[PDB]
Amino acid sequence: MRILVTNDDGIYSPGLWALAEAASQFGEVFVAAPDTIAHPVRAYPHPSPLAPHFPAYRVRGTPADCVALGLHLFGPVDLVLSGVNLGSNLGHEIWHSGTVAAAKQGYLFGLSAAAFSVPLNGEVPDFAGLRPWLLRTLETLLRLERPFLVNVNLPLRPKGFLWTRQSVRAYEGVVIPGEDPMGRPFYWFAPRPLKEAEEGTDRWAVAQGFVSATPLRLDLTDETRLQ
Amino acid sequence: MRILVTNDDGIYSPGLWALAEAASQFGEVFVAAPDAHPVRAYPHPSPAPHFPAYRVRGTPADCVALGLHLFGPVDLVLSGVNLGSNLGHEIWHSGTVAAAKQGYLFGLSAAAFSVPGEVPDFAGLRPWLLRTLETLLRLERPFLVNVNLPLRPKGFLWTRQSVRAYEGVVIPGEDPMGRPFYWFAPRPLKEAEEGTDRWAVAQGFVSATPLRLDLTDETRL
Amino acid sequence: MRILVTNDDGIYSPGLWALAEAASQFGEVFVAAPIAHPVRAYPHPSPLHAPHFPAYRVRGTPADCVALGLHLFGPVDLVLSGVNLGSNLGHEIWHSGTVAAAKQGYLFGLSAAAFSVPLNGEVPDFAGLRPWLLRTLETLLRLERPFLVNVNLPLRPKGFLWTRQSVRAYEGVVIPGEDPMGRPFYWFAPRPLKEAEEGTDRWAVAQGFVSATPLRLDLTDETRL
Amino acid sequence: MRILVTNDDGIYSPGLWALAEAASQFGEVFVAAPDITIAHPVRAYPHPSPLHAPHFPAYRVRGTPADCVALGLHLFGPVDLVLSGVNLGSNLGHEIWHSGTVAAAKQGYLFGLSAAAFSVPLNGEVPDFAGLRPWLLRTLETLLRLERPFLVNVNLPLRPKGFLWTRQSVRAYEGVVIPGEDPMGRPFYWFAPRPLKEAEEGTDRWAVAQGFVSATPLRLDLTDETRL
Amino acid sequence: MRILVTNDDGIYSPGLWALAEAASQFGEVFVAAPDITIAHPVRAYPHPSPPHFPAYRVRGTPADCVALGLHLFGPVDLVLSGVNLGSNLGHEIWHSGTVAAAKQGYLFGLSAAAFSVPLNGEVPDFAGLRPWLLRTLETLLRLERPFLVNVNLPLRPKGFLWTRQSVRAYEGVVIPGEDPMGRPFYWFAPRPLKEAEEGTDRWAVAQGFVSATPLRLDLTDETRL
Repeated sequence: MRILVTNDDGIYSPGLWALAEAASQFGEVFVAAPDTIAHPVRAYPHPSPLAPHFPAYRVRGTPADCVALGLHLFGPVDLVLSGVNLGSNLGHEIWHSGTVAAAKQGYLFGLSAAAFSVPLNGEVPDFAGLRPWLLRTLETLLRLERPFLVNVNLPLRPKGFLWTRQSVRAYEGVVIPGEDPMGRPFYWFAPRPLKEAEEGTDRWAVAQGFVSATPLRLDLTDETRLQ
Repeated sequence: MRILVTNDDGIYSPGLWALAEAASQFGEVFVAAPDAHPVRAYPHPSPAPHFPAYRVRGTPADCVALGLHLFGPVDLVLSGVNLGSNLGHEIWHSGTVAAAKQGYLFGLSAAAFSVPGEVPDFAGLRPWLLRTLETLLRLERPFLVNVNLPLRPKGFLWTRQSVRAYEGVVIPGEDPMGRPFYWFAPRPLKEAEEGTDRWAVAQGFVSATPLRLDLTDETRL
Repeated sequence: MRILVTNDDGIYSPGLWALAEAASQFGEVFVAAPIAHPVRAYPHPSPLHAPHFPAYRVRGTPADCVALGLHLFGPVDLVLSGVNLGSNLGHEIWHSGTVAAAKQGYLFGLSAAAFSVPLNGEVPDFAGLRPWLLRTLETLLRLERPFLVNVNLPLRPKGFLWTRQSVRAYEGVVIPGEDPMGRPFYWFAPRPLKEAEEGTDRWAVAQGFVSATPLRLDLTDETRL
Repeated sequence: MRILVTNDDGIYSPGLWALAEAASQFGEVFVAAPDITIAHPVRAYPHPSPLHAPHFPAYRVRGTPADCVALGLHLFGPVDLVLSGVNLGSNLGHEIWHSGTVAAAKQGYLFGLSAAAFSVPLNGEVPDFAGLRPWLLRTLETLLRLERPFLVNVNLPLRPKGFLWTRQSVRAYEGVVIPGEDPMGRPFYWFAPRPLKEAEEGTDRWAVAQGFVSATPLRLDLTDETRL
Repeated sequence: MRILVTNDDGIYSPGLWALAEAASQFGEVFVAAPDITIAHPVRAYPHPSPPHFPAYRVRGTPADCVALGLHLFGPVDLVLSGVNLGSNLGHEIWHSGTVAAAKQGYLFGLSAAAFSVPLNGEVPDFAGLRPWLLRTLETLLRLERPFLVNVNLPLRPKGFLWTRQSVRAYEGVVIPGEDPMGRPFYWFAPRPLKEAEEGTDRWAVAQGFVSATPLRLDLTDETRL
């Protein structure tokens, strides 16, 4: 089977290649990652970091551009994998995720797709320590009925795996007045959730040390307040 | 990360504390060494930096199981350094190797360390241990690697297992007393080929052989 | 056709003599049962119930039995080991003594097979095992040579399957507990993640089929070398 | 009378069933043979006694000979006598100490039952039990007259021609260490300890040498009352 | 005088050197430690002792070490075995490898003493037990030779005592049970009918007294002949 790997952090992200090396254990892997209506898109052959040799291309465009391009240069493709994003994509975050966007693009092109993200801010992810779980997760995903569109989040040091629904919460827009060192005032916008994530939600699962996989939908329509 | 160290020579083998100390330069170390079954274990004081230790009245596999329960999560299982080789055909019956295989069977990276008349000078081997650990720690995980360090290494080398055919030499003999017997002195048909673990250690090179778990010969299935 | 029958359960296991008799149906059977070391061996009487077999009880390892065995009854063209009183499936092969003997034979240039059966519970009826035991040797004997196969016969075979070795991952299950005298201990009882995939020795014998797995000698993982 | 029979060679050993059939002449027999102080698990599965003599209850046991004595007394309790053997190999003089056969009997004695260990010198030619049976019966008859409880070690030559009570042979030794080398040059020492005199009359070793069955009453206490 | 020192734990046991070191305080010490009567091959290997008493690691049993010990070092005036990590009291004396080595010494014509300290919990403080090892050794070295004594040192010794082996009746406690995997088995837990008695090594060690018991070689019960 043939797999297209991309992300939105760029071609030097180690999360990209971790995902590539892990995906290669299941098929021929091809890379198309962003560099840094109709429209021209430049792309250049890129040498894969030193490990198996992955045919790669750095694309002077968006991740969605990379999937498109990738499907043309490496067509045919059976699966589009986006990530591993350096940073989580959970709950309300899924909506505007670039990592997720790329995968959603492959899905719209008729392929099966998945986004992978790990929580950041603070300690760096150990992609060496995550491989076993990327594998287990990829293996699990490949048994699903095609096509599928799944959002995956992995904890820094995972202990299991769970299918999850997206965490959905209400927030209080806490705005706290403040004075900077010079003396200029500003507002500290710091939204806090009105409640802990529920069991069964992606957010809940990563907090518990579980890998999280949420099957996504493409329709944002609220069918109940429609008819 | 978190490293569990064990062996099969026991809690007082300087080879265990030489692997443990070497492993402490890469992560936090915990030790569990031998003296659906029941097992007993007792806290034990380490010789040298302080390592949480435990002596397990059981098999080496047991130490690995019991260590993951007591110190888990663990990322790497290191077994050795064994006093005595563990090359070629010998791997099969290796206790040192069987401990690491246990860590592997549990989803963890694992490595076995051994050294072959005279005794090893660990202070002098240390450099090769560190050097060897860093190398191993750069392999995709999980992994299972068999390592043999000669007394005084002069290099490193990723090797394969030496698999030689033998001739069963049996020669009638008799003890000084008078009781007769049979000498079973098997002998390899050829010499260890280049690039195999045994040949490698013979050259004075540290040997590391990734090991598989499937004993199936698919080429005939 | 000459055959050396050995084992690791020792000279009195009914499983050993059960293998010899099934083996004799295909050639002359000989017996030997338990660095350069000295090894003692003595003549041993075969159970007069079956057509006399020259046998020796060896005071050493099963590997010794095969060595001394090819010396005393040489030439031998097939070394059979078992039938072991206990299975030898999946990860168990690695350490099996029955398998080791067959292995030794192979290292010597000969073809070889190890045979095991499930114990701990009830006892194997070798009379009601003779059909499939005989059939298994017919098959084994059709293989290109030399061969090296691990065989496992369910308590009551109803079929036969060439199989792959079962390779499973485990969860290190360690349950605390205390005995009657009050003292504490730990129960180590590892349980595998997934079930035994079909086509594996463990799946075969669980379905009710004799299992036969060709074995290799190279423990190396070339895909990582 | 009830009799528990075991050994340390295994449940398939004919030395085991010979002692069982023999004991079955004096009472009901129950067998428990192989397949640490702290409490330990021990599995035991029913075993079919060979259909060549009057079938007796039996149990294969995944433990030690002593484990056997204990499970037997439990699955067959109550028992009057614990017989262990017939061990394929001798258990004379210095050898009595680390004997698995004697050990099982000692275990029975420590539970307050009379016990005896039976052995037959091996190495070379294996025993003939049809011909030992009379000697097993004769010995057993002799033992059952003893004031109970008793603890006796019995050794029978292959072709006995008499019976004799004996004391343990106690000889001095010399550690013979002669150098040698395998057929590869490699150096090694040949070590064979050997007694410095012939065994004395009245010792177990002398008896069997002469062709007499030997029987020795045993003590539990290893304390040398002399130096104390 | 000259002394041969061994044990059954191996050449790396702290107990062994804690003994060799205390032994050197009375004569030339030589250490031979571990890795049937018919002639068997034995290999020893020069081993660096950590004072400095010549040493060997012997690919053999403890007995082998006494035999080899004398042939490569001997003649010798005394054999010491230990200190064994773990006690060797009462019924235990029967199958102690520590005692068996001193025994192999006596049977060779030399005086011998086996030393032991309880474990199953905390490790011993050898450098903190030296007081009584030297004392225990002085008392013995003055004993009329040849002698054969079994010494048991409690962890925190407050004295000494010549003893008699504690010999006791037992109850074959057998309680069924089942492992976590639901399988049945029997707990066998023997327990003595009563507590040790004054004058026995088992009672003496429980009162914190170093215990020594002279041992006989003949298991014969004369009051039955």
